[PDB]
Amino acid sequence: LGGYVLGSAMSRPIIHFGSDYEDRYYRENMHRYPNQVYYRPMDEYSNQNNFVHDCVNITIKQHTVTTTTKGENFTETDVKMMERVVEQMCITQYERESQAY
Amino acid sequence: GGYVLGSAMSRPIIHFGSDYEDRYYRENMHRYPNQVYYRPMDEYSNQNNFVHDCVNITIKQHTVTTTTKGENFTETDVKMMERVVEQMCITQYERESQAYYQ
Repeated sequence: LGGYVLGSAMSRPIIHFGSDYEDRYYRENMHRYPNQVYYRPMDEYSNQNNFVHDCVNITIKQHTVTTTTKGENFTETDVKMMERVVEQMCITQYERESQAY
Repeated sequence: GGYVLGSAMSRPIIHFGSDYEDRYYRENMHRYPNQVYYRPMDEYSNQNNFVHDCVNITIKQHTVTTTTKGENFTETDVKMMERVVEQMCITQYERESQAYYQ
């Protein structure tokens, strides 16, 4: 890791993405993204730009490697889709499991 | 728990009604299971008793599987959260430097 401290938990950004997909995808999924950041404490060579380039790439990478059950990453809109899919599969398993017998 | 996992089905092309759901599914569909756990027919199971049970577990068995965050994110989250985190880091620079010059 190194000299990078973890920024204290902050308010999540309001973003106006181009499309309705993103705007809504992001509405449903922001709880999945990091609420706080990993940055390098200020000194004399700290240009906003170097500071953010780092922070963005550490924060993300560290978020990437965190472990979690597949479920805590599931929205309502996922459950609707999953149980649609997994239904019609059992359905296939069914006729099959009785086609014989 | 007595059930047995069958073999891998084809994940289907499902046209939901809306644009958001169709676009979503196309990108996320590889995230939901492709083979199912079921209680093989001794006798007593009618469709419902079966499919609703088969569904019941498969998901509750999926849910609890441990993965990683990065492993779950699609092309979109990747590109979407970098944009999220850029803003959040900009706010940290202004918090950070603000105090740095007192």
